[PDB]
Amino acid sequence: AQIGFMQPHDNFEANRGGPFKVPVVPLDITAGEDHDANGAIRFNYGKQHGE
Amino acid sequence: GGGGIGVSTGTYDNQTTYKFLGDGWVEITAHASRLLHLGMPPSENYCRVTVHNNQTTGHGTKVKGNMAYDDTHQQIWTPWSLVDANAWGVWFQPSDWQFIQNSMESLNLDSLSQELFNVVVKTVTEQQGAGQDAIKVYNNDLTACMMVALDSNNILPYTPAAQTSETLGFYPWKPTAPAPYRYYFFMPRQLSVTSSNSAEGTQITDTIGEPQALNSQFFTIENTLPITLLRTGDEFTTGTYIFNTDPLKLTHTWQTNRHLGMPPRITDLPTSDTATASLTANGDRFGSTQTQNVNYVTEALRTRPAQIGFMQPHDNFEANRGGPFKVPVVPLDITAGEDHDANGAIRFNYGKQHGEDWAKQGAAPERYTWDAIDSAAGRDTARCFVQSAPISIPPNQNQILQREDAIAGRTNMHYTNVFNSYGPLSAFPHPDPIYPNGQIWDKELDLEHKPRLHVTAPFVCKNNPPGQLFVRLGPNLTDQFDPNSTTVSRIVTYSTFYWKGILKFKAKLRPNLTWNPVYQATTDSVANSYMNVKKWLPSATGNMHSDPLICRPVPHMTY
Amino acid sequence: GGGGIGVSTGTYDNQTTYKFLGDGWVEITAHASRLLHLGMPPSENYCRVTVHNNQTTGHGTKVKGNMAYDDTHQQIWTPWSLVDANAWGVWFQPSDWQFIQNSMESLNLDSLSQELFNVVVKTVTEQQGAGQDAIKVYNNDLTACMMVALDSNNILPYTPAAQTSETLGFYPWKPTAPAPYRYYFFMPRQLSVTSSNSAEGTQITDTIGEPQALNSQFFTIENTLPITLLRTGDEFTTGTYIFNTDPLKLTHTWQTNRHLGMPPRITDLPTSDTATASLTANGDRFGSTQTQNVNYVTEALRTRPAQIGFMQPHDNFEANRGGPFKVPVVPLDITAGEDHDANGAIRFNYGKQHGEDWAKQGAAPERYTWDAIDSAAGRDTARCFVQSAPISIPPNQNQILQREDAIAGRTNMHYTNVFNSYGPLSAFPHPDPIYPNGQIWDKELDLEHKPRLHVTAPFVCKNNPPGQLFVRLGPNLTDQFDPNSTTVSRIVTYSTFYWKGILKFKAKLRPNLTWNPVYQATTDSVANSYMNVKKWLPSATGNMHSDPLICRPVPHMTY
Amino acid sequence: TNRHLGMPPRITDLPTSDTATASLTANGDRFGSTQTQNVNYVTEALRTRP
Amino acid sequence: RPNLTWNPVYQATTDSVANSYMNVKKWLPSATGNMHSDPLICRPVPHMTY
Amino acid sequence: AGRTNMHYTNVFNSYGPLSAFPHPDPIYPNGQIWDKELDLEHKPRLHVTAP
Amino acid sequence: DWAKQGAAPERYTWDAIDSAAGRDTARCFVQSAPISIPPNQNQILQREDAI
Repeated sequence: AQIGFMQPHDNFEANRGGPFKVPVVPLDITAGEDHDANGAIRFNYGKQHGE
Repeated sequence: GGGGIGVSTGTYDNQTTYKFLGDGWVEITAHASRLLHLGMPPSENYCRVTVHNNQTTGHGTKVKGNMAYDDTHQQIWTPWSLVDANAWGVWFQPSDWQFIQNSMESLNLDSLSQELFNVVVKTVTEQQGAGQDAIKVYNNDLTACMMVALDSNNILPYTPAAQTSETLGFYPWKPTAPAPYRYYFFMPRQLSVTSSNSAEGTQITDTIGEPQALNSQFFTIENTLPITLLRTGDEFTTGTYIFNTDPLKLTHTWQTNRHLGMPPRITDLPTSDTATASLTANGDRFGSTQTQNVNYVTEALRTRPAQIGFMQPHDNFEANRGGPFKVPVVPLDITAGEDHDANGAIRFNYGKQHGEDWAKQGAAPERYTWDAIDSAAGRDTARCFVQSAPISIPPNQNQILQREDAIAGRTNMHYTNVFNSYGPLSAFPHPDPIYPNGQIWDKELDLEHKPRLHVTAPFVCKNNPPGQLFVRLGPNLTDQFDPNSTTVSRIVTYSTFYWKGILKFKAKLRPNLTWNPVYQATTDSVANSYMNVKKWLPSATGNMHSDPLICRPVPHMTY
Repeated sequence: GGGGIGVSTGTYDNQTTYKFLGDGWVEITAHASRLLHLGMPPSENYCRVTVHNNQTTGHGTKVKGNMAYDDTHQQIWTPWSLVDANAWGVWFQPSDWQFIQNSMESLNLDSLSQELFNVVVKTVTEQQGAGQDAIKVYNNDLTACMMVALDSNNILPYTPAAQTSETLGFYPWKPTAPAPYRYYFFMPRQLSVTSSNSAEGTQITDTIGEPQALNSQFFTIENTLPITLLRTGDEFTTGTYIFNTDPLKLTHTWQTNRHLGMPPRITDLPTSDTATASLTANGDRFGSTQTQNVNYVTEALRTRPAQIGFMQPHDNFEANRGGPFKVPVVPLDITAGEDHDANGAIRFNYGKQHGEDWAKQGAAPERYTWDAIDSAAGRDTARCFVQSAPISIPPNQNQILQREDAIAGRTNMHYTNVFNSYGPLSAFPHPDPIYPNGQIWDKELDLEHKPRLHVTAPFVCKNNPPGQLFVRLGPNLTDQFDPNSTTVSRIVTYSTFYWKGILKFKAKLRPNLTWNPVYQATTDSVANSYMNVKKWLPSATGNMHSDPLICRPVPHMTY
Repeated sequence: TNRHLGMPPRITDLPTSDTATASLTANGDRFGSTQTQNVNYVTEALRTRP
Repeated sequence: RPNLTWNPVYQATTDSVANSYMNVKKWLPSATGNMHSDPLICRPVPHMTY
Repeated sequence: AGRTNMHYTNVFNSYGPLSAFPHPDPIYPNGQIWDKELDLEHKPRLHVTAP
Repeated sequence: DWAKQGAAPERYTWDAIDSAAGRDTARCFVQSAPISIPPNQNQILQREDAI
């Protein structure tokens, strides 16, 4: 079988509600360090939450 | 006592009953009864028939670019006819559909039973009067029979008549006819791909093949099915079929990926009713995105649980041993861009029996385009775009791919044509039930990997579909008969009979939790309005017409 | 309740069912239902009718050498007609036959039952219109009857319709007709033997005699059988007949006398794949022969357990009080020499009802030559020879008798024509079942010494055959009737009715013990191939044709 | 294939000879459903399939 | 398998034709005992999808 | 389409019947533990934001 | 085949017996919406076109 798969990036689809980036299954960025391709998550938080 | 020519073998019931069981559950029993007509087949033979549109002119397939006009196929033509009740308009009044759409959250199939009764066979005789005007005489043939076959095991190719608009009529007081039964037969079909700009020296390959041993299946009703013979006192019953199917939502979803989850916090409330609130600067704002190149969070870049709707290739034509065909498309919201082919809007063609206006003249059928009621899962293609990683906001022209861009140097080809965004994260609603003209249920393809849904019907039977019901008139033979001759002489004969059927449903009344009033399906008195009641009322001369009614008027919350 | 003109008295079932009982045993129930037609006899009398072909020219029997054209006989012509279901093509689809031939080692008859139902009698009336064109009017005669007689005791001469190709049609959706019943009546028949070289002064004795007291038997249906009268609400059943018969092998034998027993030992194995091994010199080799004059053993001279196949006289014409007839021949492999008459290949002639191509034009029937599937028991006549004892190897011309030698000074006469090698050691397989056109079962001759087999059918009934089923329309009389007059005036009348029958079989699935794959009966897509599927499929206009299918594709080991 | 699914279109008449090819009701007049709305006709290639 | 068709069905069979892929000589030993086994067709009989 | 930085890998979707991949990784401290399922007839195989 | 000589292995290409689900690629094409029949060269994408 196929382990992992290619994913469109950075895909922006639009509906009656405006443009949005299509989410991406988080996967290994490998050696090429491809984040958007493999869906690395970048989150932003304050001191209450561990800043 | 038990039988005779002068007693009726069944009752005419076309009324729809509502049984309210409690806890909001509704048993809906739809009775439908129709006067059915039958006539002798043009031939008593099984015929293996080819259609080939190599006309070199007009719409023919030897003209460059007409690939999508291909009708080429081959079929087994049978003397048998098909009684097919599967459409919504058979089973409900326009008001019944309204009451279910407004008051019910969900709907599901329960059971089906069918009957044939009061068979009448007549023969036609010429009678010669003065003035060289022959009048027809109509005589009961009391001993004549009608042949009836039910396929319970679904041995025969499954052949829904709703897709050709051949189902029983939608008007209970109008006589109707069964459809002549036919099924595809494998034929090799090869057709080249050309455009109207193709070179003049180009030769189009348009070819059909000979029957193939590995693919050839010829079935006959007589060898595969038990056949009942109905004389005028005889009656036929299919028994009761039990549906095993998934319930159908009578509500639609409005939420897109922009509408999922926690909205961002507004800094302050608006100052006036015309004012617009602001958010914490995107550089300072909490949240998560899957684009790391930029250090900010925006409503468009926020990570969402999943993908609502997906992009679909259009208009995709794939070819096999059987010729070119357009790949079907999941019906979805055409949105604001009014993208039909992209989102798979269905356009169906039908006649007066099925709700075309009777006052309308000409051979042209009534045409209607059904757009999905769902406003969540569609895709506006002009507003879609793709950017390169690492994401650069704003992108330059080389860093973005947008619909005006030409694929393979073809002006009107855009990546959105070949782009398939379907994946593990895609989530969308089921196809919408279409009234009157839509197919209620459908057979499941027999393959190891089955599709998630069918485009053409809301309900798919989990094991075996209801059996198809076949009828024909037998040969009525004259005194001159040679069994070794090819040409039979037979008496002119036709029959009429009554079909009744009973279709049961499980419905559940909808909850009302909103403050604001809800969108409902209503008729109006406004002139030229689509919902003007004059359309659902008879005319002066009795002309009827029934137009598609909205379904799923009430929204529900996706998440 | 129990009867009436408006109810059906039976059901149409023509489907074939397979019941797998376990341990490889299969119950095969073949249902067959056919719309049957009947019409008034040309005469209501029993007629004693003579055919005499003394035409002096053409094919007549007063021409020298035309002895084998003799049709001369005498028959009782009866007003009754015969419903005869005995042929293979009545009971099976071409695919059913394939599945039995590929998957089954053996087959045997179990039971037979028959029914007649939905009798419809109509009268024809002339109706005079303008233009001197009379149109026919078709009216139900509700009180008219059809006469039905079953002979369970087999009093009447047994008259298989498969041999004249008069059985019911092979196509379930095509109307068919019963055969008019007739039986031979003893007449003296004397015909001289001449050749085309016979002297001009030669007088041919061609003579028929008067009825003979010792041999005369005239039977009538009415005096010998109970007769049921069927009106339109009446139904008729034969009950269930039970076959007592020997099973039939669905496999064929390849082993000749050269293939029996221990092969001789090879000295060494071959050196290469193209090499041929050698045996110990025949003078030194162990073994036994029945020729003592020579002191050596060869594969041809080895003593074998028995004789597989035997020589048969051909073409033998024996004469009795009833005229010349060709002696039948056990069907056997025509081998490589393609010797048909020697090995008894059967050539049968049939019409479109029975599987001639419907597209074919002309009065000429379809002709087919059936060769036995067995490759063991045949006899290549050109390769046969006889040598004198004490055996001299090599023989001179006087010590050997070979096929080119002329018997009685007649160039084309050879000893193989008159040579009968049948004896206590002869062993051969049973005649092969022929589909569709072959006869399934047959009556046993009533004589004290019975033949080992019949040529024309696989199954012979051990005690009594299934009863023959007779039908006729009675006289429909006008108002003018004189019982003392010879000329009756009667109403033009015909009937239609449905015949159904149920034929059960015991089959057993075949063992598979070989390494190599086995020969199977398969259709192919190759153009002009005999097995091309296009032959078993309908045409564009609905033309069908069914051609003989191979039987016994799988070999088994004789010894 | 997808061309072989469902109800075939009705032939106007049966073929005249075994070499003849039957015709269908003109695609502009023919009943059926497609997912391409820009054109007002139904063809075997454009028919909606399950 | 059930047999419901009128026409005969495609079967997997060996043949005697020279150079044919299904020629029995391939499934038989040679003079020196050489064997070879080649892929055999599977699924010769069709069934109806829909 | 003659766009220097656009590559087929941007629009390429290899997902198919043969694709096999693990579930999204639980993120501590900041990750969401559980999530509601979307109410739709065809549901996604996973959510990106929660295990 | 045992009679065969050399170190080269036996090679065989298995084609699926299924005649339903395949895809003839030269005969496949994509057209632009709104569909124009017949398309001009810019309104159709066919296999001879270069990506």
